[PDB]
This record gives sequence, C-alpha cells and structure tokens, in this order.
Amino acid sequence: HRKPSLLAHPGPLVKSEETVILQCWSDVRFQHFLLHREGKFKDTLHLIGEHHDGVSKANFSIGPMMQDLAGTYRCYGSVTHSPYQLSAPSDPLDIVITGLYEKPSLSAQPGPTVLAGESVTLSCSSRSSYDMYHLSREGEAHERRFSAGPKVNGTFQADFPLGPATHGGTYRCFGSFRDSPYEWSNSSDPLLVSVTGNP
Amino acid sequence: HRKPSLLAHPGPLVKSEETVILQCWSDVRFQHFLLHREGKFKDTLHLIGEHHDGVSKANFSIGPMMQDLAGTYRCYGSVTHSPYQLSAPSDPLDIVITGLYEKPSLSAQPGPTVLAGESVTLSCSSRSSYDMYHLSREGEAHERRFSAGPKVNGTFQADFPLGPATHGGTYRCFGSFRDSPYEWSNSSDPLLVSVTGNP
Repeated sequence: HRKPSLLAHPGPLVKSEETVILQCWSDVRFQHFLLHREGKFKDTLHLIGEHHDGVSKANFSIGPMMQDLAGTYRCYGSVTHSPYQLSAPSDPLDIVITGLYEKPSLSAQPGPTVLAGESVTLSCSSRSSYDMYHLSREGEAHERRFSAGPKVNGTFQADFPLGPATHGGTYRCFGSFRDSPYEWSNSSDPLLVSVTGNP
Repeated sequence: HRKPSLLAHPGPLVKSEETVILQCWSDVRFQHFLLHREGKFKDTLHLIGEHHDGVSKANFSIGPMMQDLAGTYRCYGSVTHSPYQLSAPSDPLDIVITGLYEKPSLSAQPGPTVLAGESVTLSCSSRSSYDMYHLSREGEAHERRFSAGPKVNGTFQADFPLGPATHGGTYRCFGSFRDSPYEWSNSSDPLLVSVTGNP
C-alpha cells in the first residue's frame, strides 16, 4: 500500500505572490488525496484524484505565496472502498519563500574561470547573521545547504567546495536563519563559473 | 604563478594491467612539468611540455597498473628561464586500482524502480570488513565515499541517500580498507535505477 509522490512545479523555491503547484500522484487508483502542511499554519487539503491512463493525481495549488504557507508538505492517498484507510505518507517536501531579506555575496575561488580539472569553492557571505546558506546551481538537480561561520569581520560565510570543475554554470546563494528554515532572503547576484577546456 | 591542472583519461579508477594517462597542463608556457606521486612508491617524473596553441602540456602515462602505482599525484610546472623555480602544486588527484578483492552487494531502496519524486537510498554491503564504500553513478561527474557500519549480521554496509529520484541510472559500488585507500575491490554488479515519469 505504498505512498504517493509529491512534486513541485515550477520548483520548491517560490517568490512572494508567485503561486505554485504540488502534483501528488501514484500509479495506483487512489480515489482522493490529502495534502497536509506541517509547521506554521498547520493545515490540510483534499482532492479527488483524476486518472490519466496508468496514474491517479491531485494537483494542489498553493495560492499567493506568503510566509505562512511555506513549510513541509506530505501527501496521502486513499481508494474508493475505504477512503479513510490512508496510504503511507509521501516523502516530506519543503516549499520555501525567497526574497524576504537582503541578498548575500557569492564569491568564487580560485576565481570564476578555473581551467578544467581545477577544484572550485564557491563561498558566500553577508553582514547579516544568517545561520544557513543554500547553493542553487541554475536548474541543476537540487540544492546544497550549509551552516554559516558566524562573525569574522562582521560577516558570516559558508564555503561550498564544488570539487574539480566539471562544467561551467550559474550559481546563486541564499541566506536564512534557524528561526524559520522556510523563509529565505533574496538571491545573491548570479555567478557564472566558466570551466576552460582541455584537449 | 598559478598551478597546472591534473586530469586523468579515461578516469581515476584503473583496473590492473590497464594503463592510464595523467594530462597535466596550464594555459601558460610551462617549459616542463613534474609529476610527483605521494604514498607507497614515492616517485617523481619530468616531461618537457608540448605547446598546442594557448596551452602547454605533459601527458604522463602510468604504465601497467599495480598497487604500488596507485596513490596521490600532484603536478608542477616551470618555465625556461628558471626551470628550478617550481609552480604552485596542482590539486592532488587520486589514482586508484579496482578489482583487488571480492565485489560487494548493491541493493536499492525503496526499490530500483521508484517513481519520479520518490527518494532513493542505494545501500551496499559485504561479509568482508570493508571500512569504506564508494558509489560510482555510471559516468556521472564523480564518486561519493562513505564509512561502513561494521558488524550487524556479519555484514558491513553504508547507505547512500541519493535523495528524490532525478533520472534513472546505473550505479556501482566498491569497498576498501583504511589500510590502503587506493586499493579497491571488484565492482558490485551494476544497478539500474529506473525513475518512472510524471505528466
């Protein structure tokens, strides 16, 4: 009696007003699903699942984004002859808000034009007391978080060792506080890491 | 006076007899390079760099692979009017041998056919006392290591949380001991992780 899947289109990071979709589905005939949200505004939803060949689905849309809506979501599914026998919970998915506070500074190192093979360490910071820092490589699968190294010259940074330079890329950085893990700051200005090639 | 780059074609993992190449280069006019190997058979090499437009280069070939040749390499470069004024050392690159001992067992979980969005945790093990475990996603950029969880039912495994299932893929697993970090066992039989898609 497996659990459903919880996706997020466009993606987990959402700017204010910006409204997002959380497609919960399974290859089963789940009659209807529940979308629970853990955290601040602990709330629950319900949707009768559509049934495009081989797959049931409930596309919940989290309306105009706000701080009270970002948090951990988990999805459930139940079938006709027992809609109160809930399925196993789907892997928790975090939906966050972006642009709440000042954007950080994202420096590269060695520099932003290393040659193929050279290891790179993107490292961002701020004068603000951010407790975390998130690295988003333009589109690339997912993000990477990191605990800040508080106070040094007023700044608080975190270094992200990307390892030897694979391909180029555009990375952005976000800062957040422990307080509310789903509330993030603006996006650091985009950094183009350019990997000079070899024969 | 930057350092050169050290690549490895085909790649860092080398089976016995199999002979590999370590292309060290820079966009500078390095007259000649040095290839030092740290570890077991501490040895050093020298090569006058060729000069294909915009780039000098020394392609050292580590002959018939054996345990005494695998280890940490670092590359240096010096220019004509001072070939004894060495450059900064290039990022250490590890060259390893594969197939020294029994291959491990690479199980998937939930299973090897999760749906898009579902998180996966490849987890391999062995009856042998491996202290480490390395995950190689067929071609995918690089590897990921992990400390084993010794003795449980005779076995010693390590779980690799791949996170939510991006794309499918073929993963292999290797086991090694602390003793010689460059000596690895055979490759676990290939695992095809198939990510069922969504609308």
